Amino acid sequence: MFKAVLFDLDGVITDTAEYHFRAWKALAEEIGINGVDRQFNEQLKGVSREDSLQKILDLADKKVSAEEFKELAKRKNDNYVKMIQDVSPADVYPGILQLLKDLRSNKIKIALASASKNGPFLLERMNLTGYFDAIADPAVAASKPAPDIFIAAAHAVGVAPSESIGLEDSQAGIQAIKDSGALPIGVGRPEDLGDDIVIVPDTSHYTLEFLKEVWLQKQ
Ligand SMILES: O=P(O)(O)O[C@H]1O[C@H](CO)[C@H](O)[C@H](O)[C@H]1O
Ligand SMILES: [Mg+2]
Repeated sequence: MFKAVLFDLDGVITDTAEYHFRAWKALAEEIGINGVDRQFNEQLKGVSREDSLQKILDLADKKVSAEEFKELAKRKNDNYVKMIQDVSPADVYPGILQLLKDLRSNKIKIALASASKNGPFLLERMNLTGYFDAIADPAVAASKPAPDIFIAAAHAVGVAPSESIGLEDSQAGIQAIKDSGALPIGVGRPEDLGDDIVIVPDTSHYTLEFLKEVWLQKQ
């Protein structure tokens, strides 16, 4: 009965949240900020580029000019873009490709609900572009935890958020799905994502049949 699945990209479709963390940590360290560790990174996962830089600057109460802000965000993006040039279809997380094929087979809409402006490039690297019905443009969207990206993804495929399931690996993204009206299914540790939603240990658990059951049970 759900008519759409709204996929986050980084950390759900492939291991790209890890490279974003590495590049942000590298950027932070260059400007003398050392607090970007894996614990702090849980607050940055799924957050847009500019909002992530601001969260990093805030950690140390540092202020930069509008021109230095743009230079810093660009430097980090340049590093990250270099890091992902070799991303291949072998990097698609287990179960994701089969889920995309089964959702297609059952006429269920597929949308990307990513904050990443590098999303289209990554889907191309992974030969996944053709499995997506729409990509919610991040460029008309407020950063997660705001529900904006998930609301935009659902409507990009002509479905209401209430008729959709959202898949996420981050604290900000889970909250975004929750406020969108869509049903969240997290992937990761219960210590990071919480105990109130349905959570799976790895993406191999994201099957069409599991998604149908979670949906049957929300009722
Ligand atoms: O727009 P990007 O720089 O490609 O991606 C932006 O959003 C993604 C969402 O996973 C990450 O939070 C990344 O650190 C951030 O910079
Ligand atoms: Mg993510």
